[PDB]
Amino acid sequence: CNCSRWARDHSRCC
Repeated sequence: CNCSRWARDHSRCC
């Protein structure tokens, strides 16, 4: 997932 540091979106799948 887009588990980047600035994960603003709902895709916080980390």
